[PDB]
Amino acid sequence: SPLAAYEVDDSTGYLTSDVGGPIQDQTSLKAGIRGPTLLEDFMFRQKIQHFDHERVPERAVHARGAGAHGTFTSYADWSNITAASFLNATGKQTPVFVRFSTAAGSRGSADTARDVHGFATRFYTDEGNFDIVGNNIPVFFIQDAIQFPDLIHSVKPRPDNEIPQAATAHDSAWDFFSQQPSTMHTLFWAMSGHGIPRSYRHMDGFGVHTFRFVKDDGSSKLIKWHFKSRQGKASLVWEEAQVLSGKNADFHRQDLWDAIESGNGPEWDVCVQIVDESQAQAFGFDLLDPTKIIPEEYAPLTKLGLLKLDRNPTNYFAETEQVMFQPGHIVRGIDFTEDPLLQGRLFSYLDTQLNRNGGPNFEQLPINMPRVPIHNNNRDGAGQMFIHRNKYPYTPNTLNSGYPRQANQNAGRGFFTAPGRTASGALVREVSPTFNDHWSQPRLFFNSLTPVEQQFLVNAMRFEISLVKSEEVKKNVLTQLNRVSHDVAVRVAAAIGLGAPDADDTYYHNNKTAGVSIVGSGPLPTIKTLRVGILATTSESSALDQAAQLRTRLEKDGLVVTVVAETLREGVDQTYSTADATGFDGVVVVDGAAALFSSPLFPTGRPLQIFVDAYRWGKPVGVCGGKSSEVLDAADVPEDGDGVYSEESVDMFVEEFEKGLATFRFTDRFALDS
Amino acid sequence: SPLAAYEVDDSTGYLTSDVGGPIQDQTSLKAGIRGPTLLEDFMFRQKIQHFDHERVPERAVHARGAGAHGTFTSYADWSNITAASFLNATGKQTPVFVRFSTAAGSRGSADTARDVHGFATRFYTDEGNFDIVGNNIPVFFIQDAIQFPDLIHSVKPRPDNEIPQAATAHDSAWDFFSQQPSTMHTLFWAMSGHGIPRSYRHMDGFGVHTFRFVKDDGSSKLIKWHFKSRQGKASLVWEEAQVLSGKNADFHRQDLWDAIESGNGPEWDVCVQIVDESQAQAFGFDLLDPTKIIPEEYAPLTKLGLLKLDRNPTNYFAETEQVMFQPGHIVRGIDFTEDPLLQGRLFSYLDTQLNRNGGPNFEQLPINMPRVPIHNNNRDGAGQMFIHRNKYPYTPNTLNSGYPRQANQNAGRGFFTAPGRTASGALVREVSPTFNDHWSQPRLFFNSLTPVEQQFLVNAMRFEISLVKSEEVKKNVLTQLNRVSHDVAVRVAAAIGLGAPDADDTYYHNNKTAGVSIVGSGPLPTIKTLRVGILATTSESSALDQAAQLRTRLEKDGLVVTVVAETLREGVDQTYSTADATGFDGVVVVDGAAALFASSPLFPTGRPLQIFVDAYRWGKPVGVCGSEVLDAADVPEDGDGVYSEESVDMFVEEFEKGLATFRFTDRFALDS
Amino acid sequence: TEQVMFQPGHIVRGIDFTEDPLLQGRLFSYLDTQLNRNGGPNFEQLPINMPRVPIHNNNRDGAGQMFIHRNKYPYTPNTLNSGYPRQANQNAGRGFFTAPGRTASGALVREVSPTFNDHWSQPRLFFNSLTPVEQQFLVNAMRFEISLVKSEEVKKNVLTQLNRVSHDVAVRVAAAIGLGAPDADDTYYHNNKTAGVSIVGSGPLPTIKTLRVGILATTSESSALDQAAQLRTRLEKDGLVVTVVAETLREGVDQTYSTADATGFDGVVVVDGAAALFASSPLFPTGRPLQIFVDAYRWGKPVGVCGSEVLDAADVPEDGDGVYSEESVDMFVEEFEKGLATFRFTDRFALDS
Ligand code: HDD
Ligand code: HDD
Ligand SMILES: [Ca+2]
Ligand SMILES: [Ca+2]
Repeated sequence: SPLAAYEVDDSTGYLTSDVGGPIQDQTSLKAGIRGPTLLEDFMFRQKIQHFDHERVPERAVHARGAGAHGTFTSYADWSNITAASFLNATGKQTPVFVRFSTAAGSRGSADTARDVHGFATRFYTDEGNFDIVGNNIPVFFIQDAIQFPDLIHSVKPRPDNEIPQAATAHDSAWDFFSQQPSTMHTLFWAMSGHGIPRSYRHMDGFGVHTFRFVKDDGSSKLIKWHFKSRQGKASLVWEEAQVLSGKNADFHRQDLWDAIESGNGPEWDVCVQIVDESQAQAFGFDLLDPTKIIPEEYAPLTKLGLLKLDRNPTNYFAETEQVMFQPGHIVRGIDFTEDPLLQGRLFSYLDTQLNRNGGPNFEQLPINMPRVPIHNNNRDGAGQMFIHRNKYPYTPNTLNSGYPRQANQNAGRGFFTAPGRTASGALVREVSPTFNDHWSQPRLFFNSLTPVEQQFLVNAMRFEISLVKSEEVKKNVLTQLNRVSHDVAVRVAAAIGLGAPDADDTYYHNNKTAGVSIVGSGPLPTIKTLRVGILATTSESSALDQAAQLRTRLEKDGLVVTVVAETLREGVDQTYSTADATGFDGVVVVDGAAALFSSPLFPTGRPLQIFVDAYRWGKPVGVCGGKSSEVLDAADVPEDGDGVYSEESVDMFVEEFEKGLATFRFTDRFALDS
Repeated sequence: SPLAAYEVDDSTGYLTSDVGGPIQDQTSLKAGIRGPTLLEDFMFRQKIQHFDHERVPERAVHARGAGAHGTFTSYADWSNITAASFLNATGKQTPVFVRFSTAAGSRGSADTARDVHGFATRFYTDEGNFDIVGNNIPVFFIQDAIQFPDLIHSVKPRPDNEIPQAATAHDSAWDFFSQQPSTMHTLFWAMSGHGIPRSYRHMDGFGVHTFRFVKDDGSSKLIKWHFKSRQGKASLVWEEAQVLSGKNADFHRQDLWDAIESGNGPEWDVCVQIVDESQAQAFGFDLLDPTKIIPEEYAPLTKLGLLKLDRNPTNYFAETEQVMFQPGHIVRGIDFTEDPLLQGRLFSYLDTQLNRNGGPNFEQLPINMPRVPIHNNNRDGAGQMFIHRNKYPYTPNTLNSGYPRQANQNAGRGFFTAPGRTASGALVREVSPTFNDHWSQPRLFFNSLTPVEQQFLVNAMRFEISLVKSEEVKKNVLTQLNRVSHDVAVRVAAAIGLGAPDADDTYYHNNKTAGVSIVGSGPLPTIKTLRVGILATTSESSALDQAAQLRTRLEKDGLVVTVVAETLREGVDQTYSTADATGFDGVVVVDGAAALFASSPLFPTGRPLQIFVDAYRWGKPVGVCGSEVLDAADVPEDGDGVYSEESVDMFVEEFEKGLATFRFTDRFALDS
Repeated sequence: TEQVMFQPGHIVRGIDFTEDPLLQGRLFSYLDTQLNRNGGPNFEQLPINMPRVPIHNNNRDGAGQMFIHRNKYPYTPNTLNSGYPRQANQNAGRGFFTAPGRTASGALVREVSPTFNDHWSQPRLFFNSLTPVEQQFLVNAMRFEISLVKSEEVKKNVLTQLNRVSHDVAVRVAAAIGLGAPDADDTYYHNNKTAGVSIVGSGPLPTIKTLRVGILATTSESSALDQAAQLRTRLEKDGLVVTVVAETLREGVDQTYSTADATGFDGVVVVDGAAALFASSPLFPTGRPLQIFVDAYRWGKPVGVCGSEVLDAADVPEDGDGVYSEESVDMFVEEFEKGLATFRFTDRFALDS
């Protein structure tokens, strides 16, 4: 355990104050048995003061989130492309901590809000902490860090009433999007299934920005980070995400926790696209522009190593809440580029920790500490935990023999700015005209989605735009969408009873790019951890027998089985009253239970509703035992439908059903615009 | 008042720094058009620093909530029972600010979580700010403030993984409840419809503690505060609340904002039960015990005045997020009691504002300022907004001519402790044996609910307890429930696959008390603000006509009407895609839309029918204006709260009565 | 040093508070004020504030949380962590307990006990217990401070109070500020004394180790530096801190006249080979060597010459108590060391009539 040294055990012993005096904490000291409480009660005041000051400010963005520890392992010695120590040998291992998050919502908002998602990774390297502060979407809304508060104010709740929570579905957000067309690319990503991932484990991570890899000889190359999930890509459908938000606000954090606890820690290949400095404007856009991806067709991925998360935190506040990432945590071998979005982030993440931590010594929190010695002349500040021996903390000095020594390209493995970097020209507050095409790449993205995937996106837009009250804003939205795709503008316009403006083909094209579609990404490469709900009954001892046999067979392949019945007993995990289709990736009814499909024990129609919801949301569904038509007919589920199963044999049922879990969603169950 | 002076108007003008220098804020200053950002870009740094520091710590409890401004009006000169100046004349008006809230969830959690709810009121009186920091439930979980962090740690999410959000449905909470039986009374309230109110306007407010009214002659009486809703009592059903938590986390704050904007600001009668000091132990329990109510049968309510909320905040953060209530905000004519829960609160609320505000001058925030001058020798501290002219801020002084003067019972209308209060005995960390009955009052409360209401409470317990992993915790919970009621313990245990322990009759009894039932409180006294969803279609011009006709008729009665159809157009407010039954108090299908109730790319499969079916299942009044539909929905034509007409005027008379009835509880199954 | 955060609330079993209303309120203040200094609630985790025994409690979170707590059920009463941490009290776990004999009774009052009302008799007790020159120093401190008070009204109010302690004090202080003392008011006068409160009457110092001796010398005489060095050897062996002062630094010289002052020494010795300096240089301000000797004398310190027209130049009587003049190194050291123990020669200070 990485932070063992800082752990506090309270599995034995007597209660003490923070200064080690044994005390009690259950009754206040009073003047008489029915008397007033005394000011001299220090036991009361120390305990309540602590409680009164437990909270710290939530993160200004990405407030809602969850973390875990793991390991990164290098696949090679990468000295040919970078000086980075953590990448300098085959099999070299570095501890990591990753936090995943939504972006807009406060603490306590729902995991399954439609949003961009954070994917922030710390590498505790032998040459310092290196953070990659990424998202699950490869492009960002805006092209200059200075616009960040405008973006965030617009998508956060309206500031008179603080409504709506964790949602872009309101006037101000769509007003900003329509007035600031740079937003289109990330908007199209967020309106796709990427806005509602099935789990943190089923999404990728992106650094977003172009960075540099820098070799010990000072030469550099431009890179993009892509963490490719070994679990596959998967999304919720919108209606499902909505119900989930209410039934289980903690869905993603629970999923991550459970996967780690079961020995199924999630994995990513940590990859880069690498290109030459000379290619900054070779691909049809500017590599300094964070609203653009490099299509995989122009630059393939190099797999650098393996990321695995395999240990849950011990105390969430101490580790997950207090972790303070910074793109300023950089190491020798890596450098920045002149992406004006990146440039401004460097400032913000150092400054914002003062707010969260309330003092300048936030790097001393166990979770933020490096795993190597610290030698500098930083001193004092509130919460100072070190006792510095060096009483001459200035450079240059002779009284401490010139120590600490300066580190740079030539001595002490110092960080150094890529020495080939230059600047030229007037000092300006001007936008590069190379940043000006806001629409071709959103269109490239939309073109790369399958037909049913494009429908889902259009439906997300119809959902949100329909909730915009201002007809002017709605009209301005259609103006921007129409620049990406006339068809999209027409189909969205239809839901809101406006007309799309006439086609404007300046940025239309039919090009496609690999690796961005969820629905087209193939069956999941593993079904371990997926959830199967077996709907059963206590009326029939045969229903519970089938359920037990099924459980045994599914659990063997690492599926997480929940048997549902009217009441709990041995072998039944959940009651119908607490069960919901959003709790499962697949739903099986045992034919012993056919009769269920009114009780004081659950709402009217609940068992059927679970099956029907599962079907409507595209999940694999079936009946096990041999008698199926009663259940399937009651549900209106066709017996020959794709992803609908019926077998007497447990072994045979499970083999078919398991293919359906891998396929994950049966998209033919969703209507398309004609 | 101190608020208008601090309002900032940005509807015209050029962008400036915080020091008034005109600037831009859209592009960073760079060394060349594709170059690095410059450190000398002060426009960038001031803007991003402000953004970086926007957040403040959320409240330690009641982090999720919403506020409004209003007025309190006194009904009489109450000098006969209290010296309090805000109650000293018929018609005397005092501005107020109220914040409502849940209790356990963090600031972005759903309004409709099952919880105790806060109801905190500030009266900006002419003798200082007076706060009554209350809840929608009259009793609290614990009997000593020192246990507050134990309660809160147990109910809040498990601290290794921070799961679950805004919910008592987990092991630790039920472990605490079953180990600390004082919790039983508040537990039964929170497991009732009181844990899931229909709105902030449809719940009452309670001070919880016994306080004193003190007269200018020094005599005192014991009081309980009860804010009685003029809107009536109403709850959601649990399944509804769960769906609402996902479809509209902002449901209660939205409901409050909308009511105020439409000129339907909610009202309460501010009442007290008043009893003599001699009655502290006269009613069969201790009035110092915050887990106990005084039954209305023993002490009727006196109406003191009218509380109305009628103006929304201008900036949520500055007013609602920053309001810092304290029970230590007391005025002459009120005093504390030796309730060990109240006692410790007085410490906590002063201290915790240091955490939220980051400095000691939090009473200077406009929302926290009083409406009368301030004279004291408090000085300096971070964020000091005053420039004090008195250069001799110590007492006693001659250099400032002995000012400010000390105020007390005799001089300057000072606050004074009720002079009859005494203390006697050993200095002890002991619980009074008078506090020891943890079970009789929860039973009193349970007995006072209707059968269906009792069933909802059993079902809420079945739901939560079935989620507790630990078999030993579940057994311990049954032990405690059994001491309140054997029948509750039997019926709860049936769902969780355990046997209830044998009846222990020590605290059983069959007494009832008035005014605690929601289902029993009769029809709503008003239907203004209630929501009607009219389900229509763009496919038939008739359907849209019917909807428009119903709309004009319902709207005249102060009902909020939403016409729902496949796509938006003139006449249509919402699409089926965004519509849910949780958005309505009543649902009407116009028969021209019959066809929708048997696929489209414009909405999920079965959505129109599901809205009607959910609405019915949740006990709402439902109707068809103009057989196909009710049959599709499995809704019996003869059922109460089911309306079938052709005549719009008649439909309206009948449906409006159903909205007052509010819920049709006969649609919910009972235990055998 | 800067971060240590003391509290009278840091108490242990076997000690308890009393109902002293000054102590009572301090208990509140020291806990609260650490929030201001530390900027967060985890100030007891600063290394200087940490205890030297394990900590077991349910305090959690807060800005600057440096622990990682393993108990995931931090509430009492619990079964999920087996009831740990356990309550400590008089009969379990060596808990702190309030003295069980303590009681309270009566009205809840904002009243001062009448037993507190005598504000003047103990001030008089203290004053009575000081030696005559000690009483003079105190009168002179008050003369100094009160003479700086602008308000005539405050000065008169001050004399009123001083007079309730001692009419003589009020008379002598009044003399310096040009007002008349009010008439004697003997309510609280008495002649009683108490042991252990006087500094001057507390006897010679029990040790002279650490005390500072300034040896004023010259670079112009090799004899002067020789004498200095010889004294140094002797004095240093007795634990005294010796500083040889001359016009410029060099081997054996610690401090120039320019940076030297009498406040830097408990005793001052002139090596007679340096008599010339005591009679202008760009190396120190005019008359510096003499001024040091003169200040040391006027402030009551043991002063000496080792090798006596210096004493004339300094107007110091050869026969005065705590004035030394010997050519014998050993004899001088011996006598001068007795002077350092005596510490101050109080006969050098003028007294009121
Ligand atoms: C100049 C302001 C600014 C800009 C332009 C961005 N961010 Fe940021 N980000 C912040 C300012 C910020 C912040 C206010 O500084 C936060 C809040 C808490 C923190 O540590 O930094 C933050 C938090 C934060 C987190 C949560 C980290 C955690 O889990 O603790 C993630 C994943 C990101 N951001 C990712 C991004 C990505 C992928 C961006 C576009 C490429 C981006 N941010 C642009
Ligand atoms: C000793 C600790 C303690 C105890 C025993 C209680 N509370 Fe409390 N309460 C707090 C400590 C606290 C607090 C930590 O001090 C809060 C958090 C933010 C604040 O201003 O005070 C608070 C917040 C708070 C709020 C939110 C006020 C707002 O909207 O800003 C309400 C309505 C209540 N409480 C009501 C109660 C009631 C009805 C209680 C039982 C009779 C109660 N509290 C017991
Ligand atoms: Ca808005
Ligand atoms: Ca738990």
